[PDB]
Amino acid sequence: VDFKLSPSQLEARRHAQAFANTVLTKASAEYSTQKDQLSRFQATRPFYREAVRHGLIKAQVPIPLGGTMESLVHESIILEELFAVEPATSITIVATALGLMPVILCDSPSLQEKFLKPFISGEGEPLASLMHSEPNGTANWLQKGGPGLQTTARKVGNEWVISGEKLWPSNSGGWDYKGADLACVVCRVSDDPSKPQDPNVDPATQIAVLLVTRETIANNKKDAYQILGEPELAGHITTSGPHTRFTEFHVPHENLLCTPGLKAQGLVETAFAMSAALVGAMAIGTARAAFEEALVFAKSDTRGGSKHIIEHQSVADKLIDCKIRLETSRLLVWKAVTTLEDEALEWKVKLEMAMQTKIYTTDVAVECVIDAMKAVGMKSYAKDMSFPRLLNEVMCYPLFNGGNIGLRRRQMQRVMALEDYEPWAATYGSS
Amino acid sequence: VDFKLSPSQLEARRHAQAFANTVLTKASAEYSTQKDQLSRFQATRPFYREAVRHGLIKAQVPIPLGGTMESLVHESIILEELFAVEPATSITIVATALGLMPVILCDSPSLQEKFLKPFISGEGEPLASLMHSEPNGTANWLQKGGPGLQTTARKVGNEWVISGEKLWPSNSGGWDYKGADLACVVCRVSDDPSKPQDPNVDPATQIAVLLVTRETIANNKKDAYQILGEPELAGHITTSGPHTRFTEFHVPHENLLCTPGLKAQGLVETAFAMSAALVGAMAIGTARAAFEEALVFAKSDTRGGSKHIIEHQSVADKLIDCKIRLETSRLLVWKAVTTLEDEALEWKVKLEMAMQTKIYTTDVAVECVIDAMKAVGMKSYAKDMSFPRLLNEVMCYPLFNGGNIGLRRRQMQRVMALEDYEPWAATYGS
Amino acid sequence: VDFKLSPSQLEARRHAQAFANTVLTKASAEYSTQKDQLSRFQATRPFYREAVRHGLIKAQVPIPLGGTMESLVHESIILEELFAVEPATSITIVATALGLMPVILCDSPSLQEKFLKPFISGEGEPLASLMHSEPNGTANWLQKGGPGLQTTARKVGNEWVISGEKLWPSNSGGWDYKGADLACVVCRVSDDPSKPQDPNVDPATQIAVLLVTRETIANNKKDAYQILGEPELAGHITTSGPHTRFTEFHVPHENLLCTPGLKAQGLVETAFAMSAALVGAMAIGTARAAFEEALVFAKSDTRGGSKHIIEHQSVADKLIDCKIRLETSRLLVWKAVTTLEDEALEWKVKLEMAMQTKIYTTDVAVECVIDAMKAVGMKSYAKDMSFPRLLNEVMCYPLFNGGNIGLRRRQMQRVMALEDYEPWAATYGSS
Amino acid sequence: VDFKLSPSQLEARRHAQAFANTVLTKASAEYSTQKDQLSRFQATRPFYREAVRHGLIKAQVPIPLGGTMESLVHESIILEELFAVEPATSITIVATALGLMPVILCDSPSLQEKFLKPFISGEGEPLASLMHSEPNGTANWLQKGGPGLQTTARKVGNEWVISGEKLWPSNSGGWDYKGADLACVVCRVSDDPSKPQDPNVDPATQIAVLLVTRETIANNKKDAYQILGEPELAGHITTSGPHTRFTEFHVPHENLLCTPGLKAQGLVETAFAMSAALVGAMAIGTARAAFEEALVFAKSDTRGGSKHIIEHQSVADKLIDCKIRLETSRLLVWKAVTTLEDEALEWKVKLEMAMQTKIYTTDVAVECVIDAMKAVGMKSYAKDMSFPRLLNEVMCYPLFNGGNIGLRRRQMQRVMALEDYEPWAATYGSS
Ligand SMILES: Cc1cc2nc3c(=O)[nH]c(=O)nc-3n(C[C@H](O)[C@H](O)[C@H](O)COP(=O)(O)OP(=O)(O)OC[C@H]3O[C@@H](n4cnc5c(N)ncnc54)[C@H](O)[C@@H]3O)c2cc1C
Ligand SMILES: Cc1cc2nc3c(=O)[nH]c(=O)nc-3n(C[C@H](O)[C@H](O)[C@H](O)COP(=O)(O)OP(=O)(O)OC[C@H]3O[C@@H](n4cnc5c(N)ncnc54)[C@H](O)[C@@H]3O)c2cc1C
Ligand SMILES: Cc1cc2nc3c(=O)[nH]c(=O)nc-3n(C[C@H](O)[C@H](O)[C@H](O)COP(=O)(O)OP(=O)(O)OC[C@H]3O[C@@H](n4cnc5c(N)ncnc54)[C@H](O)[C@@H]3O)c2cc1C
Ligand SMILES: Cc1cc2nc3c(=O)[nH]c(=O)nc-3n(C[C@H](O)[C@H](O)[C@H](O)COP(=O)(O)OP(=O)(O)OC[C@H]3O[C@@H](n4cnc5c(N)ncnc54)[C@H](O)[C@@H]3O)c2cc1C
Ligand SMILES: CCCCCCCC[N+](=O)[O-]
Ligand SMILES: CCCCCCCC[N+](=O)[O-]
Ligand SMILES: CCCCCCCC[N+](=O)[O-]
Ligand SMILES: CCCCCCCC[N+](=O)[O-]
Repeated sequence: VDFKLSPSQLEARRHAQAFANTVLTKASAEYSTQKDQLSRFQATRPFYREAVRHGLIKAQVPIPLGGTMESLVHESIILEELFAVEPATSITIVATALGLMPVILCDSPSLQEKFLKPFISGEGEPLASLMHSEPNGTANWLQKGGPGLQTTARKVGNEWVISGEKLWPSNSGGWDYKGADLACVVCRVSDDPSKPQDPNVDPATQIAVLLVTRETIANNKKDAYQILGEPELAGHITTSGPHTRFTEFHVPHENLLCTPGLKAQGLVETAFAMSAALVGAMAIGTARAAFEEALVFAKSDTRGGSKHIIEHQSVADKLIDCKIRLETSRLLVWKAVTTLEDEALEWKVKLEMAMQTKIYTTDVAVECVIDAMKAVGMKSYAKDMSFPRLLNEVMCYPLFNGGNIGLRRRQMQRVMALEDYEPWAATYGSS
Repeated sequence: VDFKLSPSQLEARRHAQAFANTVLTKASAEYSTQKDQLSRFQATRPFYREAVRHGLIKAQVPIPLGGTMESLVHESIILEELFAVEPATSITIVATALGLMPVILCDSPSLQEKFLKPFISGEGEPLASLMHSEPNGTANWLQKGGPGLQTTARKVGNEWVISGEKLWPSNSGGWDYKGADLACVVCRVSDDPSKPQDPNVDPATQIAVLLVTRETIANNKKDAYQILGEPELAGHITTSGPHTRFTEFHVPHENLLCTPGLKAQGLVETAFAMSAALVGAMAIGTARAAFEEALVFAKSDTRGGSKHIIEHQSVADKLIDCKIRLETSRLLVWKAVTTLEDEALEWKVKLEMAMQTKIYTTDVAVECVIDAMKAVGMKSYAKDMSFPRLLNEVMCYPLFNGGNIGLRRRQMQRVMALEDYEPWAATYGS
Repeated sequence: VDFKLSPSQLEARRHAQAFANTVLTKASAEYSTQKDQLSRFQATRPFYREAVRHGLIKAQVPIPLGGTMESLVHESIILEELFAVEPATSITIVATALGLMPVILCDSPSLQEKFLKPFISGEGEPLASLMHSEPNGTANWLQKGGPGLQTTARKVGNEWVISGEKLWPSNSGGWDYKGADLACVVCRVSDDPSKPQDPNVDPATQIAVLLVTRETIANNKKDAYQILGEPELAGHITTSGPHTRFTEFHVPHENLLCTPGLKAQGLVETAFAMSAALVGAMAIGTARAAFEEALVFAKSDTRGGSKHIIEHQSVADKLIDCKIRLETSRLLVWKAVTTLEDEALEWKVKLEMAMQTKIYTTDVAVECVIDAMKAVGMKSYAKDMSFPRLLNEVMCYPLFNGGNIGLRRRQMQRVMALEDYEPWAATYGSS
Repeated sequence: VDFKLSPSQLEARRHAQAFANTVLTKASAEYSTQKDQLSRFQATRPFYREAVRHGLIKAQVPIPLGGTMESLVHESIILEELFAVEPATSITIVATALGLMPVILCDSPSLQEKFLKPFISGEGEPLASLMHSEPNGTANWLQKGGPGLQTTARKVGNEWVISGEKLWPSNSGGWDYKGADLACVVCRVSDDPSKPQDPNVDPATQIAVLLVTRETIANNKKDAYQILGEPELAGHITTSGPHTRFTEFHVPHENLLCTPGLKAQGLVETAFAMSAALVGAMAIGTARAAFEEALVFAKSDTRGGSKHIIEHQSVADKLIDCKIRLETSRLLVWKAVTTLEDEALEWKVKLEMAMQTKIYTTDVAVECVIDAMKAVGMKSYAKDMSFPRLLNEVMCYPLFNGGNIGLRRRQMQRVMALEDYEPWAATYGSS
């Protein structure tokens, strides 16, 4: 067992830090003057253009598929550096990565070649989005006997027709509400959308993923695809994740990701399990920013006392708990991503590890930011420090990419409940 | 022992709710539109005028002093209802209350009568501020051997001269940056403001409090009193609590609140012990708003499943924890304000109770808001729900009115370490 | 609103402390040398004898019913003082009190006068036990479609015939395994115990309570009532709560507490809601003992340093935390018992307050003891301090009298789910 | 960065598992009959003999020094498996390992050759003990202006003379109160024990360590070395860490382990740093046994309901939390021991990492046992399940090997305060 970083892992960090410091620090001056979510998002376009130019979008795609991703650990390192400085743009990169993943994970080389092309070219500002979440919620999308996804699709001739609404998926409307360059739309197959999901059929068998592009949207009537709204968010105020309605929206059969059913569900689950693990690096980044700002402050400020405040046990106890939370978090993220990369391991073992990671890292980052604020004191409450921004941004993490209470805990629970569950298979191997 | 509310307590509640619902709900339409902290504060003025007109400033001053305060439990009830709806303006009322406290608590009838008069008139929009906080911090303001307060005062003939900077005291500059109608400025006495506090004298023996009005400022050179900035805050975005510089600022000796020393410090400490307990009510208001919003949501929303999410044990667990936090918090605040009004109890028993209250209620209010969000899920993160506002507002409480880590835990620790510490005196008698 | 204590409340406290300090402090010398649970229990009899003699058992019975209980706050004060010194015998007093509660709460004057008489007499060592808990568990006893209680009762002629097993009910076998002076035995009515509970009938409608005395047992075959074992507990090692098997045990119809059904369930629910509130006083006593020991230590010991350890912020932080938990706990207990006594409030309002109290005070008492131990340090771990006893005793409280996880949180959840739930009705009145 | 275990790492786990299951499981039948701490400890002698015969003592010594230790990760894995089954004897191995450490670490191959010899032999039952802890505490042993250690040494001719008392150090009196085969006695150098430590001297400059063997004790008057008592412990009831008084105790100057002062303190610090990282493996073992018993129960018991209790969200939530705590803990220990082995890192980096690990793993192991108990419910409180023993055992860990509050948190606090503190040095390398 080994924790040493390769020169390429160290270079990835250096590269990521430099990008964050020289480019991402300039974003605030641009987006701060904009007075709604979309305007703020549009104001980050030149930074994502720079991200593309720096090869960061290409680094979201595995090398066998023509990308530049060296490993998930490299990716983890990069995301922590980006998020420790500025989630603006950084969030758009990971959202794109997630949007690309169903394609990256499917086993069709020609679909891959076709749809990944703009993302590996190193040019423009191509956006991807995994359009799963809905206005009515999704924690119970797989519940047998429940309503299921409210976005449904039916086959009509050589075409699929999408009806319903998505809400939350980052990048989904593109820069201009004419659509992301690639959206993966998750639907429940239904021949009559006005009829409830058949309670005698397993919801996972009815799942389909349809690839929707700018061209797809252009080939539809204008009111077949509409942005109804854009949520004003507590934090991550420069991201876009609109309320989209599909009305009789036509998609060619060649844009179906795979045969509807368990294989389509498996592509979604795999992608959200990859993300579950990697989201820990975003949480670490945000919390580390908090911990470091508090650490620096505590080692150079006496707060009208005679000694630096890090010398008070109560202040140091906070910084200690923060440090422990960040250290355990990163270890768990690195464990999770290498587990996911281990071909000798069963899915359920990878999934369990990925759920734990999401749950821990995201809950604990919140505590870390709040403890840092408490240690710094009143000064952390004003926007000449970064804590107000960090507080709002860190609270996204336990809620997003499938919230801990409704989704991640439940997925983990289902695995632990399995008769052949091996708690330590990822550590000591399978018996 | 009894928990039943009297007719006037129930009516105090009815009256605070009605004012919050009919008046305070309209404030956001005005302030949200504004560009910066000061202008948001200014957009709040008509709502403070309505508060005055509803007798809510008069209710901050005891009846013997010509006010209408019925009791601290009434006060707790009012603050909870107010903050459960809208901290804007509500914050201004309680900051005024605090600014009034050292005058209320001194026993100089001529001073009370002179300086409390605008606040009991039921007219205008008079503001008070207790100016204690500084740019360099105040958690160590009484540390023997430390530099102490950096706002100092010196006697020159029949007046006092203030040299230094305050930061954070709410209302301190008034509506227009020409001053609160009354400010109590806490200074360290120093003959020479360049000489470091004498390491051999107890800092508490050097505390003075000087009363400063808009008239006091007007009678000084323009540059004697400078507003240098206005913090942009995470939450409570409509409050003013500027950065103020006093440079050779002249104050009549008759505006000195009491004799410098333990008595002046004792006034500040008592003022802040009373606020310590009452901020619990503010915390409960905010946390209660989160809990009730989450509860209604969980009882009416299935999140695309077959049952309301309250039926999921993990959701219910969060709401149970929120409910428990709120219920224990309110009990402790009422216990505290009740303990503070008990003439039979000695100061350290009251102070300890008050410290306990600020610490518990403010820490636990934050967990309550976050657990409420986690229960609601993704939808709590967007501004068409209250939670984004509540999250930012609730984090103020463990940090402000003397933060828990540096101030309140240290005050409490000092009491507990005394030889004659009686942990259960407030309950089981001395 | 008022927190001042009356002379009789202050006297109740003085009396309980005096008894604890002069009688109960002597119990350790006697049970410490016994070899098993039952012997330690039996070694306790003289102290229970003294408790009776001191009026403490009579004080478990309301004044209208011939007892001397002045109120539930009085009760709370007393229990805190007892458990702050020695849970031995104290636990026997409270278990009896629970045993007496379904009789206390029925509205049959002749039954009360009859069955409560030994307990109001001021003489003997009479024990009572509410026999609810079962080897298979009881968290799901009212689950529709479940197996229900495995102790069943059927009517045969003019008597009832109990079949099944109880586990845990304190005092149930009495001092000598010939039975408690009064045992309230909760059964599920079933005509054929070898057939499963009907999944179409609400389990609450089938609940019966049969009073079983030492005479009832004497009038049965010796093998119809068997003590099969006595659990060795981590703490409260002087209590007896045996494994009891009923095999065709005949009970007179005049021993039926009420018509089987929702009234019988209601009596059990009300008994356990009252205990749920009062058990908080037990938790507070135990954790107060931990806190006071730690506090006296911190104020008198420098641990090889220059100053008393209370001067260290981290130690003080623990004690502060202990203090807050104790203070909030006792307030909540007083709130809850006063709520239970308020004739103007709906039951669900009383139930909810009672559940909250049990959940909070019991969970928080565990943290309090543990934090006290951490503050004292290594010395807390040896049996020449109270802590090792306190640790084992405190861990009982979240688990017993309806565990928090399986029972109390589920009872509270059910009330919160109701359409007419008023969160603050106990504070601000109902609408 | 790699987490894969080698065949030798897998073999060490199998081996340790086989040992715990075939040998350690039998220990309880012997020690449970004994009536005091020392008797129980002596009853474990046959099992320590077996441990020597399995080469487990030899494996506490590095290969360069003639032992069989393969790595610190090997050692972590072994201690986890041992403590998961039975901390009796397992504690004695680990106490001996700590005892040997200052010798293992010193600059003297001749001292190493001489004193380690009986431990690498593979026969008998040799015990080591690092004797640092005292009746008055040690958290402030290095405080300038404080009384310092109360076990003191003066040089008298060509011998050293020990005056003072020790309390807590495991194995110190050996099997028979005639001494551990090897004991490293940590002393404060004081020409006159009657005089207070000089407030002008850095206490660290006055530290000496004297090796004391059974021979050393035999060459002294009966009352120069006396056992005043043996603490009765809450858990780990089969260890010995007695109260020891040295009255004019003579020790040859050749037995002086190194030059008194910063170098001697260095060896003690380094030894306790290593134990700090490795006690997490003990804590994990105990918590893991709690988690696994609770998991198996949750997956096979319905508690009188229609489904296994793991299906209840609240129960699963407890198991999830336990799992997360165990996973993050193990990762941290492996990171800590690997960091300790890294020759390229500054000492303070290794020290901070070891402190982190001790604090986190030990605090979180207690939470993990208590959660497992809450999930199982009332059943967990009786001694026919492991929990009562585990609860008592787990509470040792935050308190022992330098309690978290007094020692480990302050050692970490000192590191973080240093101008050149590098929080991420153990991960991302030093600047
Ligand atoms: C910055 C950002 C980026 C985003 N990017 C994307 C994206 O790229 N793609 C995408 O599809 N979405 C995206 N979203 C949404 C995100 O993935 C959310 O996690 C998702 O909407 C699910 O929300 P939820 O977990 O609260 O589930 P919900 O269904 O909304 O449930 C809400 C709450 O209900 C309760 N609950 C419901 N069911 C249960 C149950 N069975 N058991 C216990 N509790 C239950 C829980 O408390 C849960 O938290 C994004 C959101 C944000 C803020
Ligand atoms: C909305 C609002 C209204 C306000 N109104 C007023 C007002 O009306 N009047 C007024 O005077 N002020 C006011 N303030 C300020 C408020 O009272 C702050 O609590 C006050 O500034 C003290 O801050 P602090 O506790 O963080 O101490 P600081 O001295 O600023 O110290 C900050 C941190 O340093 C650490 N620290 C410093 N010393 C120690 C120590 N000895 N031991 C352990 N840790 C230590 C702690 O972690 C502490 O949290 C207001 C602030 C806000 C946001
Ligand atoms: C099973 C077992 C095995 C053991 N084996 C050994 C062994 O092999 N060798 C050995 O030397 N000892 C051994 N001991 C002792 C063990 O290492 C203890 O941790 C050690 O005695 C120090 O205890 P302590 O941390 O509680 O410090 P103490 O000095 O006893 O301090 C007690 C408490 O005071 C407070 N405190 C004191 N000073 C400060 C401070 N400056 N700042 C903040 N808080 C403070 C803290 O709350 C602390 O927990 C063993 C004990 C047990 C139970
Ligand atoms: C000192 C002492 C005195 C006692 N006195 C009495 C007495 O006087 N009378 C008496 O009847 N008993 C008595 N008992 C038992 C006590 O009342 C227990 O709390 C009771 O047995 C119920 O146990 P439980 O809550 O763990 O439920 P169980 O049915 O044993 O279930 C245990 C666990 O399973 C899980 N679980 C089961 N169902 C659910 C669910 N639906 N939802 C979520 N989780 C679930 C929970 O994690 C729960 O903790 C005593 C015990 C002790 C130690
Ligand atoms: C690298 C994968 C990280 C995905 C983060 C984007 C958030 C999507 N979401 O909230 O579901
Ligand atoms: C009733 C008193 C409430 C306290 C006023 C809040 C601002 C004061 N402060 O933060 O120091
Ligand atoms: C009145 C207080 C009742 C406590 C009885 C003792 C335990 C009962 N129980 O665990 O169910
Ligand atoms: C290498 C393992 C070290 C653990 C030694 C046992 C207790 C030591 N202690 O308490 O300091």
